Amino acid sequence: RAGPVTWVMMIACVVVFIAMQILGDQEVMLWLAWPFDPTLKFEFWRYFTHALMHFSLMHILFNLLWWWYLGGAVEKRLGSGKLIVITLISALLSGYVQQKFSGPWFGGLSGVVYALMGYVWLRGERDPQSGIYLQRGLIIFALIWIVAGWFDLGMSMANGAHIAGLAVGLAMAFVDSL
Ligand SMILES: *C(=O)C[C@@H](NC(=O)OCC(C)C)c1ccccc1
Ligand SMILES: [Cl-]
Ligand SMILES: [Cl-]
Ligand SMILES: [Cl-]
Repeated sequence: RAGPVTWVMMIACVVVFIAMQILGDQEVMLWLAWPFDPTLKFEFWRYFTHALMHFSLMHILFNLLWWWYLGGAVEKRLGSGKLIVITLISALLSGYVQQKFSGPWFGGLSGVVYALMGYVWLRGERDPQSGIYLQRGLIIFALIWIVAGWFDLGMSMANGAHIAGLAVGLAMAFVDSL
């Protein structure tokens, strides 16, 4: 079964998605979005909590599916701490890049998922003996979803923020395979 970080993230995303149905998207964004006013710059959960919001069924379904599989594998073979750090860093950097180019109204686990995909892929590529790797079939489906995002075949975050997410995963896999 999915480990505690994999699980709690899934739940938290579900709980937040429910809140968005009941209260509407904007009202939840009011509490969880990246600081959108200087008077909010010190509400520190906001530098992370944007990752918890999703805006359509597809968004959350595909995000949580990749999270469950990639995040769950990383947690199981490499431990909870590893997943936590990949998540915190990719969420911060992809959120940063996203707000820089398009403002603070966005959300979702996509940055985090790009990181995990980059992490699992490069890790297996550079260091089979780790046990971690991204199957050929999954590389293909990952590539297809990356293309969908690149050429807009409607998503919260832009290409840049997804790249920022990927860079974190590649960076960490690179570090680890030394
Ligand atoms: C974030 O990138 C939103 C995408 N997520 C997607 O499925 O990417 C998966 C790749 C493995 C990175 C999305 C998907 C469906 C609907 C909306 C947004
Ligand atoms: Cl499970
Ligand atoms: Cl997105
Ligand atoms: Cl390791």
